Formats: sequence, C-alpha cells, structure tokens
Amino acid sequence: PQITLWQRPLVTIKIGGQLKEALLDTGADDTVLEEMSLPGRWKPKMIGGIGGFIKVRQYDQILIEICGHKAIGTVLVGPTPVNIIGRNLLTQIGCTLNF
Amino acid sequence: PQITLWQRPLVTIKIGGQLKEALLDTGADDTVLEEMSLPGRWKPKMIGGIGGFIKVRQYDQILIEICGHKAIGTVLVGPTPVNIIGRNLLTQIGCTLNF
Ligand SMILES: Cc1cccc(C)c1OCC(=O)N[C@@H](Cc1ccccc1)[C@@H](O)C[C@H](Cc1ccccc1)NC(=O)[C@H](C(C)C)N1CCCNC1=O
Repeated sequence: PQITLWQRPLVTIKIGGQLKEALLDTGADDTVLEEMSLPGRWKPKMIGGIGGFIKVRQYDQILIEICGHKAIGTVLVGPTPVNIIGRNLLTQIGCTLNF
Repeated sequence: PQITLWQRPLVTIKIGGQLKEALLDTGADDTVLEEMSLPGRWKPKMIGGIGGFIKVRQYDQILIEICGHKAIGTVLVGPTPVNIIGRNLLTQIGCTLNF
C-alpha cells in the first residue's frame, strides 16, 4: 500500500507468535525490537543511534510477518523506545521511498 | 524519483547557501542537521534518540532545497552523526513510503 508521512508509519507485525507495532524506518540500517522473549541462540552486539549506543542481542534467521507479508532476517532485541523495521527487512517486502 | 532501500537513501540538500547530504528518515518526526552555522536565531531543545538525549538548537522558517525541491520548516542542529530529513519536511515534498 501507499503510506503518507503526516503520521508515524506504524504497522503491525507478527513475531514469535506475538503481535506488535513496528515503525517503518528508512533511517534504520538494521531492525531493532523492544525486549521480548525469543527462542534460539543469539549474539551480543552494540548499535549507535542519536543518543548513543545500546547493548542488544543479535538474532539471525528470525521470521517476521510485516503487514501480512512474511520475511526472515536479522532482528535486534534491546532497550529501544520503539519497534524499528530497518532496511534489512524493508527491502524484502519491497518497500520503496517515492516523491 | 523512486528510491529503493538497498543502500541508505542519501539525498543532496541545500541549506544556508551550503551543500550537504541528508538521509531520508521516515522514522524521524523532526529534522536534525550536523553542526553548522546559520543566520536566524534559535531556542535550546532536546530530542530523544536510541542511545539517549542530545541538546540541539531549534530554527523556524528555514529554507531547504531538498533534491531540487524547495521546502521550509523547523531545522535542528546538534551532535547528530548523520544529517536527517524527518517527516516535518518529508510531507512538504510529497514523499511517500510505498510497498
Ligand atoms: C524520533 C525522533 C523525534 C524527533 C527528532 C528526531 C531526529 C527523531 O529521530 C531520532 C532517532 O533516533 N531516530 C531513529 C528511530 C528511533 C525513533 C524513536 C526512538 C528511538 C529511535 C532512526 O529514525 C534514525 C537513526 C539515525 C542514525 C543516527 C546515528 C547513527 C546512525 C543512524 N537510526 C538508528 O539509530 C539505527 C537503529 C534504529 C538500527 N542505526 C543505528 C546503528 C547504525 N545504523 C542505523 O541505522
């Protein structure tokens, strides 16, 4: 679908048998989600945003269902203020910026 | 122009008689540019990010020619790693998220 930006591009995703709301972020290289229970092994990692860095856990091969569309990629779990759909996932669902 | 997301969507902007490159961030309510000099006056303001809060100077009525498109709005300047064109401006140039 088409999304104007007069409001935050929030959409509903399905992950780990759970439902959430993630922001479609072209400004994000990766995908980071609020602390949640996820099965499988992970790997420590650090990402640097505007306010600084945060200690997140790196999950590979995690299936996410963005607004219906199913995709699988690397999901980061940490102390983020909002759920973020980064370009690693956005390019799988074919999201494009236009104007 | 249609922009895919395989790489960070960098756009060439022109502000204060200066040329720069800014990221089209759909996950940014406002626009924050790196440290630079500007004519108008400002007002201390802080914004929440991923790793914490930074203090920026606010400016209203700032002309910005985003990739051949002239728009005007509130710009913020501070300790931001990259230049960011948020939604307060993206809408002015009819930028749409699509998939
Ligand atoms: C939310 C907001 C309100 C008012 C004004 C502004 C500028 C606002 O946005 C601030 C902000 O942190 N926005 C983020 C999403 C956001 C909204 C609300 C709360 C917290 C975050 C996101 O869009 C952009 C920001 C840009 C960036 C900054 C420094 C270095 C590199 C990239 N991107 C990142 O942090 C990403 C993360 C998410 C994987 N990131 C970090 C590792 C390297 N690459 C990368 O892409």
